[PDB]
This record gives sequence, C-alpha cells and structure tokens, in this order.
Amino acid sequence: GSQKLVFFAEDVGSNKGAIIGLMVGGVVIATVIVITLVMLKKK
Repeated sequence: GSQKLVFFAEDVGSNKGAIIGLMVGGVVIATVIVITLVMLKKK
C-alpha cells in the first residue's frame, strides 16, 4: 500500500486530529485545574 502517507498527508484526513485534541485538551486542562485547586486548598 504505497502512496498512502502522502495522500492522507496532503488531504490531512478530515478534522481527525481535532477530536483527539478536543478530548485530550479537556482532560489534560481539567485535570490540571483540579490538582491546582485541590493542592491549593488542601484540607
């Protein structure tokens, strides 16, 4: 299966990476904010 990288590359799939960044972003961001808020208070 040659010419599979270039094609998919130039085409850039279809907003695929967006999904990953969306989920990974919400989790990573949220997680950080949680640790900060929790570690900040510490009761």
